[PDB]
Amino acid sequence: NNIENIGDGAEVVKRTEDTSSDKWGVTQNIQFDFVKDKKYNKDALILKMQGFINSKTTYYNYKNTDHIKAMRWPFQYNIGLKTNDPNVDLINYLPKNKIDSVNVSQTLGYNIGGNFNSGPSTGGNGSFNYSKTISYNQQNYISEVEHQNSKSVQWGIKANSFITSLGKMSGHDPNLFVGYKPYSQNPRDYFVPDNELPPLVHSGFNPSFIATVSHEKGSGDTSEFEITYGRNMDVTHATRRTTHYGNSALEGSRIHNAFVNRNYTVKYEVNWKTHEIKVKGHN
Repeated sequence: NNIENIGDGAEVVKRTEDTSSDKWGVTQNIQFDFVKDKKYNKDALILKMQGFINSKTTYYNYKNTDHIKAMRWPFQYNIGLKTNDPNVDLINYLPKNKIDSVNVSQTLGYNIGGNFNSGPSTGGNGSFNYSKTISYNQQNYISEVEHQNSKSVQWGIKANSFITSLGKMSGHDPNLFVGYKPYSQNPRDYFVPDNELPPLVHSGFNPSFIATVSHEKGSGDTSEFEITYGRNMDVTHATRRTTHYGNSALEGSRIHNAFVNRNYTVKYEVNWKTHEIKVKGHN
């Protein structure tokens, strides 16, 4: 339906899937680009994983106590791709290396014969028959590949370094996001305002990741892929201790990994012969 000629007898067959979950607060917008090149001895599929993961940050009374309030927030965003097809191999993924740049912008370039290049989106690596670019912001967060093998890749985009009213804080600091004194008994009012929170905490994350897989020609028409987007959430408790003597400022405590793997997983079936992509299921 949507095919691009990429020169020298090759073409790219493009398909996009877009699926949202109100339950998980996730949109997976996936681009599936089949590279049809007679000069490359395997079938190739480039996946560009975009969409949005809501932060799902919430505020509540800890055990409905009078003076302990809680903030549930995304310590890490999860992006993962996996297959169970023995005929498929993961051949590249971007970003490949740990990266803390506020903006991550990279390009995967393809040249006839199964040649792939990873480099800056600004170029300087050469001319390609086809290319795909990723771009995402991750202010105060850091991206890393948590694991990768021939069948899967998982990234974590985690809370890293913050500028607070008390100076620099790591993503593990128990006082992170805790206010000075409550403005009211509303649980929100024990934590700093939205302007003092990064977009990844107040709003969410706009992923932009690439993975390329190869498939043995003539080995089977279909493969299943599971793509997972989600969050691992931490809880910060802020406690107001009344004293006529010391510091009555709020004190923070952290429950690290309070609600892990809150993920939306979608199973996609890829047909290497027809180029039909279909959703097989989801949670």
